[PDB]
Amino acid sequence: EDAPWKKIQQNTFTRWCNEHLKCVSKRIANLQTDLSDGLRLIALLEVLSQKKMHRKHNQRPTFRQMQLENVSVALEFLDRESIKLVSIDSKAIVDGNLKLILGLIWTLILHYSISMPMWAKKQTPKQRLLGWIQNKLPQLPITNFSRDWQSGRALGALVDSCAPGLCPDWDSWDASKPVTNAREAMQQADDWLGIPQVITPEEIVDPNVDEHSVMTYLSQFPKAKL
Repeated sequence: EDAPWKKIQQNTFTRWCNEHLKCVSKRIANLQTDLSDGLRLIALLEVLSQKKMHRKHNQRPTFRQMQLENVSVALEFLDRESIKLVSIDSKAIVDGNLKLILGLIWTLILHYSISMPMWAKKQTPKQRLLGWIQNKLPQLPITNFSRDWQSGRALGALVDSCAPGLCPDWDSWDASKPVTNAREAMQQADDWLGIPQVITPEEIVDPNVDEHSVMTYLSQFPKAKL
């Protein structure tokens, strides 16, 4: 983690998180520290499930035993809801294990933002979303969530697919201007489709952008049932 690209998933997951907590008045500044007492994790779970937790929690969790109980309430909720998790336990969150915490948020995005608004038992959520984009853009070979998006042009194309007239000249856009294109597209999706910029233009056309960051951004397109 010298290289500035390794930070993209973290940036993007965190903006994803804030987007869902912005109306219950919380925000994360640092995912490694700001979920450790369990309170913001609970705020997030409640907004995404549109439910309330099954039992009470420690509203003022001054010491670690209380923070572990809080986190164990988020985690049981998730068992209760049938969201399987990747090697997650309470101490992982309270102790600030960043790789496990990034993985938890990904499990959430994958479930709430991709798997749940798409209804295909033998169809993976990566596959559902791939298929949704391919259906909006039948004239583009769309096979991945990285290199296909690097020029900015598939973005123009998807946004215009969704609201024709927003990026009508996408196919004449200069692929040597990947940031300019990305920004033009993603602003038009911001302004006219409601799609927030949880990944930045610079980040989305980065040579080493990870697919999970890009899926996070794109998954907002059909959860907004376009």
